[PDB]
Amino acid sequence: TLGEKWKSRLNALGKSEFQIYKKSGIQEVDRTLAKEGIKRGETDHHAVSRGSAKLRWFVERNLVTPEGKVVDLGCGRGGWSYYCGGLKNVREVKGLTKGGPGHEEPIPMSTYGWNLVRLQSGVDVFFIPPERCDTLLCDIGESSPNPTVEAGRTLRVLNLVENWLSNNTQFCVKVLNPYMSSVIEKMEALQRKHGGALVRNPLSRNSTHEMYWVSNASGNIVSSVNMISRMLINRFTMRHKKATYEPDVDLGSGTRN
Ligand SMILES: Nc1nc2c(ncn2[C@@H]2O[C@H](COP(=O)(O)OP(=O)(O)OP(=O)(O)OC[C@H]3O[C@@H](n4cnc5c(N)ncnc54)[C@H](O)[C@@H]3O)[C@@H](O)[C@H]2O)c(=O)[nH]1
Ligand SMILES: Nc1ncnc2c1ncn2[C@@H]1O[C@H](CSCC[C@H](N)C(=O)O)[C@@H](O)[C@H]1O
Repeated sequence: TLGEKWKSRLNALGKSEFQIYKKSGIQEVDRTLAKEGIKRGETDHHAVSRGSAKLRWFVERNLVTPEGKVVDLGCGRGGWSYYCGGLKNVREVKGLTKGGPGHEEPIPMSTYGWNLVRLQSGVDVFFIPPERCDTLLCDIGESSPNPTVEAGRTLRVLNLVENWLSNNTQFCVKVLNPYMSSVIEKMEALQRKHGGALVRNPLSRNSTHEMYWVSNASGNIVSSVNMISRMLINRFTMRHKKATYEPDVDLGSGTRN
């Protein structure tokens, strides 16, 4: 596959060359003031991570429409959860994450709809019984310099979320490594069963081939993955290039009824 060629070439990059490549021609969120505020103890207004902006991209394009009971698998600090908490048709958000030493803890916030949002750490999501939900979010996948390792990890995530999906559930699931043959095969089957397609978020860094399986989209799996491999290869050739920034999400404040 093209992605394997990309991955091989990425792994051959020198340290400085890699850091440069990672950010070339990508989108970034202006996070400085929000982070400074969070550290100050401020709980209104702020996204807890750059993950809120990342989910906003899919949502404002209608590729996923969170509504009702939202489950957020691998919530971390709660960026996706808090974001979803403020959305018109959302009634409940449950976010679950590892946390603990070495991993990001949920951050208590008072952004708009926070009372709708419950976050628990100390949770391995692979061992919890699926619950009924109207939207399933998952942002899980640990990168590896070996794409076969990433394939194994992606398949586990895919079989994970397959257990939480019913007939007309909204969804946005990170596909850590969408280009490996075993993952293509699984995604093809999952698309027959549940529709949606793989979409590339321009806030993703060049060092990752991640695409997101979103419910409200169409597209041949192979072609959509290949298009991104090509793009990522093309980006090796950019010289003295850097990210373009955008303002952060304002998540407001106060409770919802
Ligand atoms: N040529 C390079 N490639 C790198 C480097 N760091 C990461 N990568 C590649 O990007 C991929 C995404 O990296 P990400 O930004 O998600 O960082 P992670 O730490 O989660 O990736 P891991 O694969 O878990 O790597 C862990 C660490 O291992 C080191 N690493 C990983 N791959 C390399 C390579 N190839 N060469 C030198 N050093 C490497 C580097 O310090 C990483 O921080 C990764 O799988 C590698 O294929 C790097 O420093 N040089
Ligand atoms: N098996 C597992 N169970 C629960 N959490 C997991 C997990 N494997 C990885 N994770 C967690 O999932 C998180 C993904 S971080 C995702 C960012 C988040 N969407 C945001 O907006 O802030 C990581 O913090 C990691 O610790």
